[PDB]
Amino acid sequence: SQTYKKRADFLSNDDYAVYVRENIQVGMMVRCCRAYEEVCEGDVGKVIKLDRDGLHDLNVQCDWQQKGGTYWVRYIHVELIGYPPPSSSSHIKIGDKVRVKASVTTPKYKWGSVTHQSVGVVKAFSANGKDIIVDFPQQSHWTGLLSEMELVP
Repeated sequence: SQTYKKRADFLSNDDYAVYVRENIQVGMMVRCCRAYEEVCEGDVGKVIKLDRDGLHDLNVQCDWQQKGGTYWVRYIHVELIGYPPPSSSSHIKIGDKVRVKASVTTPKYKWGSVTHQSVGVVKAFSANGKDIIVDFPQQSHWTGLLSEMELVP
């Protein structure tokens, strides 16, 4: 997994912004490292558009998982995650319909009343980012390991 530097690896926002600019690509996962307007720190976003304006302009449009929608940020607002490897985590947003992957025989936090046929709406991410809380028709407030969860087609 190609690891990227964070703001703490540079002397100045300008430095770090240049690094992000040099490395960020549409499709990349990024983490918000400096809260900005609708994007809280720690929100994770898929870059959906890059504008190439001034170094500190609102050049990074992501689809933010916790915000649940798109928001433009500056380079210094994000730290690059990159292209997570196959399935290791998917781009799932609050508000998305998810289901337990068929590849999961038993979810980390048990099935409860959820089946593979259950379709739930993501309502929150755990503080560690590894878990989502999902409201299924059969069971609200169901916690799943995000890695065992997938968007419903």
